[PDB]
Amino acid sequence: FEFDNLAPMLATHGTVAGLKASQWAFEGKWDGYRLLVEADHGAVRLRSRSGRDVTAEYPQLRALAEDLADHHVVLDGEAVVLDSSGVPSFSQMQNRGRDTRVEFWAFDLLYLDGRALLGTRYQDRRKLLETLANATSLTVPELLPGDGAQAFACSRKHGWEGVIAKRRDSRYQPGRRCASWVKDKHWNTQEVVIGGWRAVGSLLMGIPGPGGLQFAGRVGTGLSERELANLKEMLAPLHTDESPFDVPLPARDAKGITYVKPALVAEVRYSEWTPEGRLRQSSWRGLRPDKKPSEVVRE
Ligand SMILES: [Cl-]
Ligand SMILES: [Cl-]
Ligand SMILES: [Mg+2]
Ligand SMILES: [Zn+2]
Ligand SMILES: [Zn+2]
Repeated sequence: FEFDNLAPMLATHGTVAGLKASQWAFEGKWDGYRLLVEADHGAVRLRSRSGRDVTAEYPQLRALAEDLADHHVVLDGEAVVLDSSGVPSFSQMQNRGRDTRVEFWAFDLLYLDGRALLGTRYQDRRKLLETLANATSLTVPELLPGDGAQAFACSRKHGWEGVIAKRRDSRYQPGRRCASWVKDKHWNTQEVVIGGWRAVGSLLMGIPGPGGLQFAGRVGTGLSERELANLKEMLAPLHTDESPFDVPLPARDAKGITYVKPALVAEVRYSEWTPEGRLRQSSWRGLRPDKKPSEVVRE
């Protein structure tokens, strides 16, 4: 066990709805600096996610190590600066001053009082982490209740960005992006090509593929009836005689359609993908004129 050999375990981008609590623990996903912390009987050493020794950058985490002075521990967690709603924030961290309060939100325990825990399964490491949290002033955010969807909704209600789901049977793999950690944000972003519009109520999105655009759904949230009229104006120069989609559109979506040349990229916000390659809960984030349809890719 060499603390200066350790690098953070990493999460796989994915979906948590459908995951079962009996197999997965659900943690809130926050923005901040990932930190490995050694608190050795009062002394503190800190490593950034890239392995730099950042001990001197956080003098205030000395108090943490003193509070944990009965123990020698290695902790994984997130250094965080909260906004006024109490939610960790990236720009608050970026704009940090000498006096701004930085909290350390712990979410793994890698070593405890002589015992190394990399080979120990999450369920068990987590139980020990809680014990520390209950006996000292270490901040250990709580797990989210329920199965995937419920946990996701809880996270949302906290104002949090998303969930990291971790397999209860899983070991800690330093430096590795692992399928046993899945990270999922409430809101995501995707570039799309506009293939048409529909009665104006909405726009038709697609992803370039073999034989044309793969249909991605429709978008007309994030905008009003005035803005819709504008898009109709802007897009007229681009009417076409070929459908840009690889395959006939579904009937609902085909009713009252005007195809345009697949020339324009938009950015859209959305929740998740559907099994048939559609984007749920789309909202408009604007055309992106300098972007190329040919480099639009499912991100
Ligand atoms: Cl990650
Ligand atoms: Cl942007
Ligand atoms: Mg060494
Ligand atoms: Zn984030
Ligand atoms: Zn963007």
